[PDB]
Parts: sequence; structure tokens; C-alpha cells
Amino acid sequence: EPLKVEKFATANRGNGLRAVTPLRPGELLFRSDPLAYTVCKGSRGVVCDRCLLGKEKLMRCSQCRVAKYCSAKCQKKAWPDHKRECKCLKSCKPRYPPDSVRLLGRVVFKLMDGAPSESEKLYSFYDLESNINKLTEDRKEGLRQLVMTFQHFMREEIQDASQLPPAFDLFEAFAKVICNSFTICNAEMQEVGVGLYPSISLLNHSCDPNCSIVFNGPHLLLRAVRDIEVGEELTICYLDMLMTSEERRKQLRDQYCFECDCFRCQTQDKDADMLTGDEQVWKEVQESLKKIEELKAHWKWEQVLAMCQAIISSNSERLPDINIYQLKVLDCAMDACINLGLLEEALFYGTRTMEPYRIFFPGSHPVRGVQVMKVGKLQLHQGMFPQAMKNLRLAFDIMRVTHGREHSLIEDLILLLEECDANIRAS
Ligand SMILES: Nc1ncnc2c1ncn2[C@@H]1O[C@H](C[C@@H](N)CC[C@H](N)C(=O)O)[C@@H](O)[C@H]1O
Ligand SMILES: [Mg+2]
Ligand SMILES: [Mg+2]
Ligand SMILES: [Zn+2]
Ligand SMILES: [Zn+2]
Ligand SMILES: [Zn+2]
Repeated sequence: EPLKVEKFATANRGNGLRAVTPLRPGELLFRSDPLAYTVCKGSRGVVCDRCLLGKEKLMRCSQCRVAKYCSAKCQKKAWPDHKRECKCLKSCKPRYPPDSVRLLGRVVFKLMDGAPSESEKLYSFYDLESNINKLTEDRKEGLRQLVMTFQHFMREEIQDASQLPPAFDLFEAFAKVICNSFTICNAEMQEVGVGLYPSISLLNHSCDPNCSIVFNGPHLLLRAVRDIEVGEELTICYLDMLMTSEERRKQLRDQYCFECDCFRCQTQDKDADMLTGDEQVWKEVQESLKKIEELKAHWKWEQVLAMCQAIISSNSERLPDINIYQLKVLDCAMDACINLGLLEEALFYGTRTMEPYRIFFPGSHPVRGVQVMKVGKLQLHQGMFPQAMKNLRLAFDIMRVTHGREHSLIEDLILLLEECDANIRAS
């Protein structure tokens, strides 16, 4: 198949990707497995190390007892890419390395022992942007500590430069990991892993992008979400949509070393609506969200729900649902109720997010597609067939663009649409 995309040198944002042919919304542009990936801090022992799917019971690697798998197939298939880190994870017990260190170990083993990776077809780990001449002294100190952490963790497998690729610099390698890591999300949009996809790392950022990525386990799909002309730069949004221009400025500086002067950032687009309600209340909710999100990252649903209900149904002052901190609380509560089987209560929170999600996820965004699908599924199983169908159709209109036929969630959605249709036909 001929490529619809190509690497090019941009005028002021380094290398990028641009369209070779005219592109339409939903068009599949690229697909990739990671060069290297690992389970996240919070999802370790909750999801399979290999397929990143959750299971009631996981089977642990007998040698390290750190890697956990859904099946014998996943444990065995993961063995070649786990063999060398196994000895390191076992040796350094009970200490567990930062996710970036575990990830870089897997990069090194892949580059040393594995065949050239399809993930590096357009751009390789060697080519990745490091932004070393923009790093602050504070960041360089942090990277030096990551380098020493890697040297300690990898002691059993990597003793010197002979066991690293030629002229491989660990400080530069961690600088590349900081601004090129992908957060892997499961079908429900829960963060479950971190990975490197060097060809996909050619995509520059936009606060209003024309492309979008989706994960199907560790597999990444890149799709157009707007019409794109020949030669037009392809962009993705690196950030959560529920962020003010000040919050985007801080992350883009701290993690990616750049300043954005796009229309949204120049006009603080949507900031005022995102921060409606009383500042003392949303500052408290924003602070509480640090704990709620940490609990959610560790799949502690009962504790997530308890903290969220204390806000949503507070005896004290409340926020509008369009306030992004209130909205994040509603979304955490919805996901906690779904995972706990409190479907009536999940629908209540989920329905409240629908109008704010319409506003903050314009066009076709996979996060809104999945949220609308969750609400439609909740309504379907409660027998609200005309309402469920409207939402399942809306979810399909978004997800046919953001997920496409190559994503297994689209098959799950088609089954809900057919189920809902049969129910309306028998009514
Ligand atoms: N909208 C943008 N404006 C300026 N620089 C950007 C923008 N988006 C991404 N970058 C740069 O690209 C880095 C992220 C890489 N994943 C993107 C490809 C990168 N431009 C390269 O040459 O390899 C960031 O850390 C910045 O250096
Ligand atoms: Mg460079
Ligand atoms: Mg530079
Ligand atoms: Zn598995
Ligand atoms: Zn092991
Ligand atoms: Zn911007």
C-alpha cells in the first residue's frame, strides 16, 4: 500500500508529517505497534503486561513476580521482550523503577537484540527530538537522576557501552523519552501503559488538530479527523482537551519545550467557560482531583466514587458541570460506577457530561465518541431504546472517524446498535 503521509522539514517546528494525497475524515493514515512499551505504574498487576487488558485474575512471571499476564499465550509471547528485564526486575526487588526507566530498558533490548522495527519506518529512536538545548538546569538534574536510576536497575544486563547501541547516550535517550512518550489508553480510555512509536512521533501538536490517534491494546491507529489537502501538515493534540490555555502553556513548556501561538492560545479560547463557578470551590476541587486521579490510576473505584460523591452531592457550594474540574469529577464518578456495577448512578453522571463534552471535544474526538457510547450502552440496558439509539448513532458518527473498522471497539458498537434496533423494531 502506498503511504498517504511523508516526513518533511517544517519551517519552525523541526520535522513533521504532511499529506501526500487529499485526506478525508476517518481515513486510516498509519498504524503501528510500539518500538517498546510497558504497563503503567497504576495498572501494573491490574492489566496484562502484553495485551493491556484487565482480568479478574492475572498470572505472574515466576522468576521476577512483577510481570503479570492474562493467559499462558500472553506470558509466552511476551517472553522474548521480557527475558532481559526479568533478571533486572528480580535483582532490584522490592524497588520498582519509574515507568520511563522500564520503558528505556525495553528500547535498549529491542535495539540490541531485535530485528529493525516497523515502528521506525518513517523515523527512528535515533532521529527523535531531544530538545537538549532548551532543557532548564532543573530538567537536566532530573534527567541525570533518571540516567543513574537506569544504570542501577539495568546492572545485571547492561554493564558498559558495549551492551548499548553504538554511541548511545543515556542522557539524550531520556531527553527523547520525555517529549516522545505516548500514553497508551485502553478501550474505555483508562491510561494503562506508556510506549514509543517513533514514526508517529513525527506528528507535531495542535490545540485544534486535523488527526487523532487511538489505541487498540498496544496497537496505534492514526486517522484524519478533518479534510486535509496535499502538502498540509498533519497534527495531533498532545494534551487532554479539558485544560485551560495556561495549563496547556505549562505542560507544552515543561514536557515539550515549546510555546504555542495558535488561535486558541492567543484568544484563551474556552478558558472562561471552563472556569465558571466560584474560584474557591473549583480550586478545592482541582486540589482534590490530584488524589481522585491517583486513585483512578490504581483502579481503586470505591475510593474514587466516595471522593467524587463528596463533591457532586456536597452539602457545601457546588460548581456548574461545564467547569472542567467539576466535569473531571463527574467523569471519574461515571467510570467508578460503571466498574462497580452502579449503572443507574453511572447514567446520571454520564448524562450530565454530555453537553459539556459536546462543547469541549469539537468535531470528531475519540474521548467524546467513547463517552457517548458508554451513555448509550447504559441507556440501552435500562430499556431507554429511542434515547440509547440516538446516543449509539452519535457515538458511531464520531467513532467511524476516530476508531474506524480496524478498531475492535467499532465491532462492539455495531453489536449495541443492532441490539437497540431489534428492540425498537419489536416495540
Ligand atoms: N505546535 C508546535 N510548535 C513548535 N514545536 C512543536 C510543536 N509540536 C511539536 N513541536 C516540537 O516537536 C517535539 C515533539 C515531537 N514528538 C514532534 C516531531 C518533532 N518536531 C521532531 O522534529 O522530531 C516538541 O518537543 C517540540 O520540539
Ligand atoms: Mg535532533
Ligand atoms: Mg531544537
Ligand atoms: Zn494478555
Ligand atoms: Zn519475569
Ligand atoms: Zn495552542
